[PDB]
Amino acid sequence: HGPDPENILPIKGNRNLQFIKPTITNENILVGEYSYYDSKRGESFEDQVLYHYEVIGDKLIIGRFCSIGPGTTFIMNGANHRMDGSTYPFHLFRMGWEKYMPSLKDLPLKGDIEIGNDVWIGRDVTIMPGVKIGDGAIIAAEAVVTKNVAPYSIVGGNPLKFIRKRFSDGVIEEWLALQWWNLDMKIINENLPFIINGDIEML
Amino acid sequence: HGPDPENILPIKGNRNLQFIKPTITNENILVGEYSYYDSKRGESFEDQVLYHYEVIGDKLIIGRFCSIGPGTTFIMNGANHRMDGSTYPFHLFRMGWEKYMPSLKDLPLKGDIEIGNDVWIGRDVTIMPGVKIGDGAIIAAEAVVTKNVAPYSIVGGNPLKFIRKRFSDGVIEEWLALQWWNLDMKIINENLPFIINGDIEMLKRKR
Amino acid sequence: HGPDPENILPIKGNRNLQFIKPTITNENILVGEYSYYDSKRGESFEDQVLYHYEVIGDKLIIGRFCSIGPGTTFIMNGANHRMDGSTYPFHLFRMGWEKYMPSLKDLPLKGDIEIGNDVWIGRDVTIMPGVKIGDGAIIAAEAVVTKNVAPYSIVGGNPLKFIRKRFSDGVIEEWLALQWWNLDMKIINENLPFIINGDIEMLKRK
Ligand SMILES: C=CC[C@@H]1/C=C/C(=O)NC/C=C/C(C)=C/[C@@H](O)C[C@@H](F)Cc2nc(co2)C(=O)N2CCC[C@@H]2C(=O)O[C@@H]1C(C)C
Ligand SMILES: C=CC[C@@H]1/C=C/C(=O)NC/C=C/C(C)=C/[C@@H](O)C[C@@H](F)Cc2nc(co2)C(=O)N2CCC[C@@H]2C(=O)O[C@@H]1C(C)C
Ligand SMILES: C=CC[C@@H]1/C=C/C(=O)NC/C=C/C(C)=C/[C@@H](O)C[C@@H](F)Cc2nc(co2)C(=O)N2CCC[C@@H]2C(=O)O[C@@H]1C(C)C
Ligand SMILES: [Cl-]
Ligand SMILES: [Cl-]
Ligand SMILES: [Cl-]
Ligand SMILES: [Cl-]
Ligand SMILES: [Mg+2]
Repeated sequence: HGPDPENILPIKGNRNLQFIKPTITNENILVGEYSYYDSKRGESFEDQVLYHYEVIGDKLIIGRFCSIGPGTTFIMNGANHRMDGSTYPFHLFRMGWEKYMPSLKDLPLKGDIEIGNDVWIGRDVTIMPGVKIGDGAIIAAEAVVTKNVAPYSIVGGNPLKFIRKRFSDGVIEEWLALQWWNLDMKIINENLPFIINGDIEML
Repeated sequence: HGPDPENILPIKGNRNLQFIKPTITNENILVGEYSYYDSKRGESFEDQVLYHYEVIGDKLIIGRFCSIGPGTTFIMNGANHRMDGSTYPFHLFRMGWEKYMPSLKDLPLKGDIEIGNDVWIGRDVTIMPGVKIGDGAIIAAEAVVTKNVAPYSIVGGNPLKFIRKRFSDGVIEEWLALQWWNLDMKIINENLPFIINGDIEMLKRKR
Repeated sequence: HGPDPENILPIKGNRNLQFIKPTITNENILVGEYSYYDSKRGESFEDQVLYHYEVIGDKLIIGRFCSIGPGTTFIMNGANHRMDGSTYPFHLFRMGWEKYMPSLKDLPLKGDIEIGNDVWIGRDVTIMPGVKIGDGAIIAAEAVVTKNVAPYSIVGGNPLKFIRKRFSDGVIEEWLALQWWNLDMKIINENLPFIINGDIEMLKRK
């Protein structure tokens, strides 16, 4: 009962909104069930993952029941130039320069992009490398995620600046202990009214 | 005398700059005459009004003699998820979930977008829901209008941050008292030199 | 030895990255050699220079060995309305309104855009009119360059906000004194290892 997490186009007539997990073809992208991307021009979610080279080996991770707004892009670590001296990538143009190859140790690598569950990412959000976003958080439109985002907090702007927390410090502990996105689907369905309207305490 | 406010493409040869009023087909959009949109790629002004659902009933109201720059978008209220608990729009995917439908009282609805007259909205500006922007203001390119914008003030950034007021308080009080955009068109042409070169005192003398 | 600065597509198979200098067909668009533009869908670098009217005469000047990222745009001075009174460009619509034409002394003109050498401009950067950006600087992706950028400083945001200086003051003084981008090309290849890894003690020595 509920849509098929493995069905790419779960909304009839709607060719723009896609469940991400079934469309992932490149490795190192790990997107949980039911998370979706609402595309501007109907293009694939993978087209929004930028500068993702297999040699650098970083991953992009997203949990379940995330909504990702149209135009959101993910700047993977391969985008960063070397910074010890000249940023110019001489080795790319070869003809004698190909022998000046940086290695992983020579680059400002920053780790994985880790986004939790039930995250609402707005429209045209740009996500910088190595960033961690917590569960239940809300990124505003046009945001540029430049620091980590705490669970169940609202953020937005460029550079990212904190706005507020969604619930009292105690109530957030409740959602994080609940972890409904992991509960058995037969159980999630029995409780969706409360997951949706926020009355968590009824469980 | 002057161009036709009702002519979609008022510049010869130009196919991107459009007078908005005559193009409006969909409801809950009220743009005043002579306001125009400079398109990036020929896209219509309405193409730039996003998440506008007739079921939510919010409106986009723009005044007269406004210049809305290429790529500007208007995030209407339908864009906001419910925020009591999970922000995930379960009901959209149906298959039993379609009964978990929110009501208007359940959503974070913030009211209309109200834009004044003689407003210069820059290129690639995102306007958030429920925002008011006063007469004669100037929105910098690439801005994200997140709070109200006072009349005859320059603003820009993401989030929106205040830069400066265009004229002194006493001078802004006069332009708003004047309201040159509402005068009969026979009178706007008679004073167009002074409307253009900022001479509120000369207009005062002729009023 | 090294690629041809005059070859439009210097990377085999790649059809998006282009050396800018050989792809300029208009005057007052001075980009130094080896500077390149990595395009989103194959658009040219000039396509990204907006509101550039020859009647206004401002120029866009970019140095050498610069990396201008996909989607960057350069707002030239023609973009600014007149701000004495109504910002509405009546004259454009003609039919009696063309007689109300502004002059150059009537517009908020701010001068050329001057970008230095070895500058890393990130992806989707907007550059406002009249701005200067110093040598070796790094502009973060999605930035809106609204004020000048000092040499060898990292900046980003909207509006632009200062992050940090790449090296100590004494070290930046040296790179600017050095000016490795202006040296003869026979010498740049001889020191490329140290230009790349910033062995300034070795560079001064040589
Ligand atoms: C272990 C370190 C990987 C190492 C290169 C590192 C390096 O120089 N990284 C700095 C990044 C520079 C960027 C993103 C520059 C943009 O301004 C233009 C490019 F986007 C154009 C373009 N990139 C590619 C092809 O075309 C391209 O293939 N790459 C870009 C970085 C990763 C990859 C590459 O050359 O990896 C090498 C592999 C093969 C040993
Ligand atoms: C009285 C409240 C109206 C109520 C539901 C409102 C509601 O759930 N609003 C939250 C907004 C969610 C958004 C913007 C989610 C994006 O991540 C993806 C969507 F954009 C994709 C998409 N939207 C639609 C079709 O496809 C779509 O039809 N709608 C989106 C909001 C309005 C409308 C809708 O479901 O209205 C209902 C009517 C019909 C009973
Ligand atoms: C010595 C001063 C030059 C003078 C007028 C300058 C002037 O009024 N500048 C203010 C800028 C207004 C802008 C950028 C308005 C946007 O909202 C829509 C336009 F982009 C649409 C559009 N522009 C054009 C054609 O279509 C267009 O031809 N121009 C725009 C500014 C330069 C140029 C122009 O009118 O130059 C005149 C010459 C020819 C006598
Ligand atoms: Cl790329
Ligand atoms: Cl993009
Ligand atoms: Cl939409
Ligand atoms: Cl233009
Ligand atoms: Mg900011």
